[PDB]
Amino acid sequence: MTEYKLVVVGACGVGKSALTIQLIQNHFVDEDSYRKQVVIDGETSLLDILDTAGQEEYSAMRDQYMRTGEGFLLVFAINNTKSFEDIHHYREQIKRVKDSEDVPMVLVGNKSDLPSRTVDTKQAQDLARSYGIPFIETSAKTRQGVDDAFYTLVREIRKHK
Ligand SMILES: Nc1nc2c(ncn2[C@@H]2O[C@H](COP(=O)(O)OP(=O)(O)O)[C@@H](O)[C@H]2O)c(=O)[nH]1
Repeated sequence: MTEYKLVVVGACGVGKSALTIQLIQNHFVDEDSYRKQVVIDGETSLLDILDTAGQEEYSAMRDQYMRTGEGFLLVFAINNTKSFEDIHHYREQIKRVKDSEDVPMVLVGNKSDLPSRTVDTKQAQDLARSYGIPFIETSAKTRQGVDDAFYTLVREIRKHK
């Protein structure tokens, strides 16, 4: 059976855990590791997912997951300008550890249900275009875009392989 090791990166509080919980456990209420078998485009695969902001106690496990991670969600929140500004740092860190320029990634703008917005959709679209990766707007609360974000990433991993 095909396994995909996924890593969800981004600033603290952007909703990495919430997105992963919604995907895996199908709920939201207002664990950093998750493991579930799903079916994506008719292919069964086990998703092994780590949520990380880079500042956790288990750095050794982080570096491992970064090296073995096959695909990365780069998550910011639409109401957190700093988290959007942090994205370039995260992508640069991934490129460094993978020692590669072609790493599957998706840019995720979370908390799309909230009326406070400080990051324009255009800004995020423009950034994703520059990186050559998809941008997906999500809400862990409403489930908007959640499957699409993770499944698009899995599709990016297949394209890479
Ligand atoms: N309204 C709303 N709140 C969210 C969303 N995603 C996460 N949250 C809330 O944002 C806070 C931080 O989420 P969390 O998953 O712990 O962020 P993490 O540090 O990136 O893992 C929590 O209070 C969540 O309930 C979302 O899409 N919409």
